[PDB]
Amino acid sequence: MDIVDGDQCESNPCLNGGSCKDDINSYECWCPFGFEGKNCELL
Ligand SMILES: *[C@@H]1O[C@H](CO)[C@@H](O)[C@H](O[C@H]2OC[C@@H](O)[C@H](O[C@H]3OC[C@@H](O)[C@H](O)[C@H]3O)[C@H]2O)[C@H]1O
Ligand SMILES: [Ca+2]
Ligand SMILES: [Ca+2]
Repeated sequence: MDIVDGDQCESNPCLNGGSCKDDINSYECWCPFGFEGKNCELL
């Protein structure tokens, strides 16, 4: 039996060609050129 934090990136929360890196109980988005915001939502 194990405890797993889970992959919070499996829902693809990073938008607009952004890249998702899983973290602990969270994720970070690496945004492409021309996009910003926590989910790369902002032009
Ligand atoms: C999968 O996709 C949905 C929308 O399509 C996201 O909202 C889900 O992320 C949510 O659920 C898991 C939480 O870990 C996540 O919030 C944490 O990670 C991002 C940080 O910006 C935030 O401060 C932190 O609480 C939440 O956004 C995603 O799993
Ligand atoms: Ca995780
Ligand atoms: Ca889009």
